[PDB]
Amino acid sequence: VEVLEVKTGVDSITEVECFLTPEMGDPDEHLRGFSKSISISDTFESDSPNRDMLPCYSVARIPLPNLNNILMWEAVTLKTEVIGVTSLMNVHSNGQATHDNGAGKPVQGTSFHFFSVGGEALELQGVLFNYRTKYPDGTIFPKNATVQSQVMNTEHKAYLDKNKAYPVECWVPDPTRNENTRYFGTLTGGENVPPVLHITNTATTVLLDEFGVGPLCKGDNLYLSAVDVCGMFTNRSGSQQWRGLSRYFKVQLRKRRVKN
Amino acid sequence: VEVLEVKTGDSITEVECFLTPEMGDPDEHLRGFSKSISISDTFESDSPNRDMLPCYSVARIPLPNLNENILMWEAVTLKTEVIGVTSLMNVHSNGQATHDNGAGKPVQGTSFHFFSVGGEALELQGVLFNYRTKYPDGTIFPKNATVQSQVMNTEHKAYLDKNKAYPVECWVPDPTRNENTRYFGTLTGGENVPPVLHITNTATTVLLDEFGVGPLCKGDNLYLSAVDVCGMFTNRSGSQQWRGLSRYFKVQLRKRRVK
Amino acid sequence: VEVLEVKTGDSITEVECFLTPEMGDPDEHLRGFSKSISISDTFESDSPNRDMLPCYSVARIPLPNLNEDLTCGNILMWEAVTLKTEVIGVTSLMNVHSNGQATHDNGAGKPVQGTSFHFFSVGGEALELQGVLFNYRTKYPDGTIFPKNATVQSQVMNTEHKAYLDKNKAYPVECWVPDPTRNENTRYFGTLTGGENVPPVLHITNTATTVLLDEFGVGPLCKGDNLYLSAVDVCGMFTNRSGSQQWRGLSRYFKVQLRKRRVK
Amino acid sequence: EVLEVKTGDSITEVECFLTPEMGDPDEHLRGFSKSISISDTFESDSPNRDMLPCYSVARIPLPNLNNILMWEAVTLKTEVIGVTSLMNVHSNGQATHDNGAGKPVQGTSFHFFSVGGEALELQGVLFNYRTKYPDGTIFPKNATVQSQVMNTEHKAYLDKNKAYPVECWVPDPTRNENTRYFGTLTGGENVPPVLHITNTATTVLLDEFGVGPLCKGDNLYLSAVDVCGMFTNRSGSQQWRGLSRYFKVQLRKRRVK
Amino acid sequence: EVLEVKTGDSITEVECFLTPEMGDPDEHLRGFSKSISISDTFESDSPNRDMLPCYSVARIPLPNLNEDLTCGNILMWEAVTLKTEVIGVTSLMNVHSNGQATHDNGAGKPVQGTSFHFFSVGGEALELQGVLFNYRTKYPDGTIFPKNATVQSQVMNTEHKAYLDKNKAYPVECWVPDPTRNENTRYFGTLTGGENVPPVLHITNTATTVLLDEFGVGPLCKGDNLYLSAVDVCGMFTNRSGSQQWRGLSRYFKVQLRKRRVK
Ligand SMILES: CC(=O)N[C@H]1[C@H]([C@H](O)[C@H](O)CO)O[C@@](O[C@H]2[C@@H](O)[C@@H](CO)O[C@@H](O[C@H]3[C@H](O)[C@@H](O)[C@H](O)O[C@@H]3CO)[C@@H]2O)(C(=O)O)C[C@@H]1O
Ligand SMILES: [Cl-]
Ligand SMILES: [Cl-]
Ligand SMILES: [Cl-]
Ligand code: NA
Ligand code: NA
Ligand code: NA
Ligand code: NA
Ligand code: NA
Ligand code: NA
Ligand code: NA
Ligand code: NA
Ligand code: NA
Ligand code: NA
Repeated sequence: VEVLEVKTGVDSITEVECFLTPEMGDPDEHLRGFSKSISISDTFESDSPNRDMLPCYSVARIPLPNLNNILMWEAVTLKTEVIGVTSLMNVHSNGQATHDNGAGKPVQGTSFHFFSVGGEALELQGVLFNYRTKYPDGTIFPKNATVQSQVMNTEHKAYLDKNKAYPVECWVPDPTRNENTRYFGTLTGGENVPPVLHITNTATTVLLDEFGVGPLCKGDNLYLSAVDVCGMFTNRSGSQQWRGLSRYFKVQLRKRRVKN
Repeated sequence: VEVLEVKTGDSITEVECFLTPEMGDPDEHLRGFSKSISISDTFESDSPNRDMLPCYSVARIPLPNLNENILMWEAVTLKTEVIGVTSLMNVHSNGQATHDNGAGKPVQGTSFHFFSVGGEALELQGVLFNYRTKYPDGTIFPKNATVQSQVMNTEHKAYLDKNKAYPVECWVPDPTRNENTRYFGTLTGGENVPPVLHITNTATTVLLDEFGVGPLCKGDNLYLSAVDVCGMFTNRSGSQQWRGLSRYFKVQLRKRRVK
Repeated sequence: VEVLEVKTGDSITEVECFLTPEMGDPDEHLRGFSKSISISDTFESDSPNRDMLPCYSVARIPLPNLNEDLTCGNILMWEAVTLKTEVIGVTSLMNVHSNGQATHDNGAGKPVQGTSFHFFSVGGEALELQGVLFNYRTKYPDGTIFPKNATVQSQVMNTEHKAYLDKNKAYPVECWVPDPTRNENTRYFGTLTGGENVPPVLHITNTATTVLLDEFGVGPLCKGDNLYLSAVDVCGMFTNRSGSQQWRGLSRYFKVQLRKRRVK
Repeated sequence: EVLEVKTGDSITEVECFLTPEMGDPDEHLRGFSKSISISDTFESDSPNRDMLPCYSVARIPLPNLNNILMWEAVTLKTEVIGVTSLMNVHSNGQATHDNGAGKPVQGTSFHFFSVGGEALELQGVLFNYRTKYPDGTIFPKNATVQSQVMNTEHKAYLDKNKAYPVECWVPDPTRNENTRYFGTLTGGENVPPVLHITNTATTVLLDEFGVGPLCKGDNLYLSAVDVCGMFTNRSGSQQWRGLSRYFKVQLRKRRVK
Repeated sequence: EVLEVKTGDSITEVECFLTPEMGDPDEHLRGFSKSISISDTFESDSPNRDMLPCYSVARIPLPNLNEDLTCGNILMWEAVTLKTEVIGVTSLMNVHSNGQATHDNGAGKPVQGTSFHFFSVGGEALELQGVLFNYRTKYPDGTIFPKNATVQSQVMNTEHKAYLDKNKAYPVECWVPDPTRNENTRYFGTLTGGENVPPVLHITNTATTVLLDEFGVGPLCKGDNLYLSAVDVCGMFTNRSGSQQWRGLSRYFKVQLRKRRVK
């Protein structure tokens, strides 16, 4: 692709605004946004997580206005934030008291907050904590796993092309690809780490690369991806479940002429 | 709305006030505190009492009347901080000794520090931890909740239009709206989180957007909103109460011509 | 007053001061410490002893005398432009051998830790205070200056509680904060870090300067050729072998550069 | 003498990944060390080879160039590959409390990377100068008690994989003129990993004179350590866990004399 | 009065390391203190010398200036930049010897707890002010400590002025840089308190600190001597018994200097 001029004038810009719901496992009709309680295998050989115990990547493919030496929509800016951060102040709903007569233990512990904006599906590389883990039917996971899959097995390449299917723990953005995506993520690990969730409508991320070029939307499609595992909820029994929240996206795009 | 020139010269005004916290105020001695926390045994039986629920604070401030092609007040800058941070050093008032012969456990745990400045009420989106929570009479809460309310139900839209009414835990700023408000908040979660509270009279936040335009005050009203849940106080017994503090606002406004 | 030009040439001066902490000093051996903390039996009966309450520190520093001759429509005032500051004696908190509480069997003593308040201000007049009470039913002791006529509203904001930091070892830290509605002629800075296990994090350097000018380029203007310096440096608590806990404070160094400013 | 940058055929890119070398104690445990044991005394400290993480290195031949031209490394993009794998708290872990999830990877971490025009230069520093390092490792020789603080005899090059233990070597700050290195040790028994990923961050490798590493013999050297913390199994036993590191380096031709 | 920089042997570099001085309680324990004992009463605090970490200092001779008689002006070496880091950070990964398990079957507790990381570069000795945790502490023979201590020594006794002019002598816990002096030194330090604080140690050869003041002048080396000072108490090592020893690491310094004419 030779990238040529940006179009200007009123008709040259469009906006996408939406939210992506979290896909934490949803183990019953009352527990949207939560995983199944987390149960521990007695060996690496016997690790066999149920589908409703595994958070997955969220993805949306957003059609843009049809454009067609062609024009492509170029993603320029992102505003994003996590929706519902104050819901984590519910310390009165079958939580585990943190001491005798105390309030319930807030959601805390391992978190993964991730978002991406691209002109095509996010490209994934598989990495397994334990290559002998048996992933469940209904999920898309690294196949033909070997012990090398615990560090780097280049066979595990996939596209984030289905919602509620790609387990978070199996897949990361492939840093060897993703030229046409901008991605951002943070894993904070530990059973007691505190969520720190900032909200504001005053913050913008610029999506242009060092050449001044943003993601270019192939086929006039914008891909948005997210994970917002906020931590674990500990109930009165001591059982723990992942808890996720939705993510808001607002993306500004402009028409860009290319030669491909 | 077409935004035209800033007036110069009579063209400026300042709003200064404090917003008191609304933590629940369970009796005549406990302004700034909630009721002590109790925990349901199931999600279906979660039924928090009104005095156990911190709520958003709001003040709707009349500005000097304009226009008897009009002028509007434009909010340009904010100074803000939390008032009374040192009160949290009281570790001697019938708290829970941290060990034998020790001082009382200080206020700590989950905090939410939030403020907004707008030219109209803050727009809210409801999100529920547990959609089966029964919110109490005298609060304004997400109605017709479903399990999807635990992640995003677009029916739950409201305005922060009443003080001591909108519980913190079931509402956030709506990021799909609020074009005419600037909002900022941080939730820090965990029972052992230490309050970290900074004070200074030297820090200013600019409220202009990327086009150089601040909130424009509809009807010559400025809306200030806040939450400052600092953490929980632990009583000798182990029972825990939310503790909040007031927030200072100083807003500088200027007259802007609009069509 | 209208602020006019800065004088150049005899036109600058420097104040260098240390302010000692006022933690309560319960006996002739315990400068820098409070009395050990005692907890009231009921919330209503909170009644801290004076020597248990850290107080704000203040010094008023006389500057070189200005306006010795009759002047017409204008005077000079010293304008505070820059500050260097840090906490003096941070390494003393490495004494983990002086009859503290072992962290575990055979271990070293638990270091000073827990709730801290580090605060400083520079002004051309006393720091203006607003009272806020944790518990409006607390009985504050003789020898302290505390919010009077307390009501339940005092727990969040009672505008009756206005004071000046105009006496050392008198205004309890827990009762008073800088009044954000006043202090036009002071620059203040503070951080409360709350929690019994909070670690002190104390930085020292002679390479860091804070500029005291406001957005109009004007620093504090020293009324009567006096500079007001205020501080609190509650570093945390020391835990004795018995488990009893005392606040521990440290001194604060101040270096302020001032220039002569003409005012109308 | 460093002269002008060539412009125009003047650039090349290296992209690769370095796998971690944590000890690999059996055919199922690539990326992990042996379980960590505690010798009774410094005198008895004799760590098993499989318990010792090592530095990773790759030597990458570049396009042949030859007053000569050298490849100059200008920019780096890097990140840790597989950070989400640490979400597996359901595999032979130790419950944090009754009915809880497994304790996640936590505790001491070392995240380190370097880009140079020659092998990374190492200085040995020993926690305990009496440690017996095992056959198959390359370690500080003729150790003395001064090796616990600084013994200038302990100089080496990071010139072999599965060989140089992390705990006894650091980048030599007295050398490495032709390398850029970056590392963070985060200690503590319970510290939580904090791992950021993004394809939007670039590190510039030029020094204060505008000169990057110059690749001797048209070879680029990449080195890494990514000990993420320890995995606690159901018994309470702990193993180091490491992850691979991605590198993308942009290079340009530079004339030198 | 500082005049122009001389250009053209107008620059020199100092590169060295300073070893830590933690107490070295026996022939095997260089870099460690004696294990910490606690006094039976506050008044009876009496630390042994080998329990007390001390400040490190080196005085480095520079190329001799002013060999010929000069009239009203001399040259001085001016320190302009510093590169520094802690040497041996990975040694703290030895959790496999002589330690106390973190939990049943776990690895040894790592070095953690109170740290002090400090460095200075000056054209003369670092100037110190004494502050005592406890004025009734008996400091041991072989150390240089605040003398004629009074209760005011617990907060600020201006008697307690010293120069960091001897290695293995000035206890860390007794002394800090004197902010009322040190015009001709640049100093930097951080105390991180608490028994469980985790070390966070960064290394890189890409970071430079500029030593120039707000007038563009660095430390000026009196008598062509450069003073480097350091403390790097990284935390405490815990033995199986529970006893705890301070552990320190060496510090690397690289300083660039230029010749500056002065009146
Ligand atoms: C900050 C504060 O007020 N702490 C109190 C709390 C709170 O007021 C309460 O948790 C807020 O919801 O209450 C503590 O318990 C007292 C509370 O239960 C009251 C209610 O009337 O009763 C007190 O005990 C009475 C007892 O009920 C009588 O039978 C007896 O004659 O007198 C007792 C003493 O008045 C409880 O102490 C609490 O720990 O939650 C006390 C805190 O200090
Ligand atoms: Cl479940
Ligand atoms: Cl009780
Ligand atoms: Cl093993
Ligand atoms: Na709540
Ligand atoms: Na695959
Ligand atoms: Na107090
Ligand atoms: Na609703
Ligand atoms: Na000491
Ligand atoms: Na009063
Ligand atoms: Na998982
Ligand atoms: Na050697
Ligand atoms: Na090791
Ligand atoms: Na002395």
